[PDB]
Amino acid sequence: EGAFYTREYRNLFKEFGYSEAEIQERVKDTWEQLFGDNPETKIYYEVGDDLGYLLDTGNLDVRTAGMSYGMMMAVQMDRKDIFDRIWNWTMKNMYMTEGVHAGYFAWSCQPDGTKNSWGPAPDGEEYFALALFFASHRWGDGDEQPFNYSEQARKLLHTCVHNGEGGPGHPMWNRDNKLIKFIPEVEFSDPSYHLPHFYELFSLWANEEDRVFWKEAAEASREYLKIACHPETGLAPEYAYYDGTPNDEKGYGHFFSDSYRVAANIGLDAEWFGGSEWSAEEINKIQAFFADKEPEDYRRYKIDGEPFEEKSLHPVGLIATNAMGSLASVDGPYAKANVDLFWNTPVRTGNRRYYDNCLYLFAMLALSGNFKIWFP
Ligand SMILES: O[C@@H]1[C@@H](O)[C@H](O[C@@H]2CO[C@@H](O)[C@H](O)[C@H]2O)OC[C@H]1O
Ligand code: NI
Repeated sequence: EGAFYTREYRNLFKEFGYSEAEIQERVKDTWEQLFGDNPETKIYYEVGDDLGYLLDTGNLDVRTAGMSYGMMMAVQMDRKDIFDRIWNWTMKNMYMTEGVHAGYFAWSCQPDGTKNSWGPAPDGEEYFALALFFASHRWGDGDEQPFNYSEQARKLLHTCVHNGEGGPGHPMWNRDNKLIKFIPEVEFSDPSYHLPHFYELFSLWANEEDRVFWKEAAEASREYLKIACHPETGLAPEYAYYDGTPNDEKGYGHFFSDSYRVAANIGLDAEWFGGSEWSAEEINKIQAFFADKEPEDYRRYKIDGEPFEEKSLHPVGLIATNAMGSLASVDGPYAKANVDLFWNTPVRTGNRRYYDNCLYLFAMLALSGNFKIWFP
């Protein structure tokens, strides 16, 4: 049974032989390298006394996926000061009140707050919502907007499900198949965006009128991942049609950056809501695929395993996600090896560090039993 039921989180690092003291130190150090004043590794920057943001170092912009990740990291680390700085920046510069996507958050902004687009990114919205629910549960709702956390979360999820009903807007989930979309105006998805474990919680905390829907979305996403992951390699494409096959119209039909999160998501869902034969086998497939491959040689791969000459742009992130996936197959043949590889991998430096480091901290929290569900 998952932690949702037992309220006990597996410390896989400890189960694999690492000492409690060294694990505590490593988690704290990872956080400090990302959120502290460590120039070469940091991804979080503070502005004034009430603002802050996470910088996509590779694209030199601020993204909702990153900001929502930051809020989730902050609430897991019990750092309301950082959570509020990020959420404040998000509401001030990213929330849209005009255009067809009013009610959603502009997905990319410049560091000064200027919006680079008026289009949103569903994976950002879903993380904002759960992070907000967790904030409400750990610290209680604030007296002034936008710090009335739980209300903000329910409001956002209302839009995600009902936008378009009486307006030109579009929902972020297809109402018929209950699957999250890549973006509001298209009819295809992105495997890495599927968070059934998040939807399970939304079915308990979202507006009551949508709780049944969220339970159905959780089930739909679990079934979707089964048809999206290659049967032999376990690799999932970045973008995929609702039928599960890759959408490579613009080059996103292979195993690359977005895809890495699938293994991590499967690992967290297993830890929170229980393991499954499919999940264990899926993680075993992915880890088996990388068992004989060196990180320095990781490439972009077709989901069937065929390698491209192009190297992985975020190999550290790949390592982190594969290790986090071990939570779904603790007795897997490569589970220990993956966790050890991750432990032996330093936080990334350089201009492409942002994505790797976000995945790195999530894996550090999950593998140490610190990526928890915060109940009311
Ligand atoms: O085309 C845009 C997408 O690229 C964008 O998706 C983001 C890309 O970076 C990923 O790391 C994020 O997870 C994802 O949100 O969404 C908006 C869309 O217009
Ligand atoms: Ni030490």
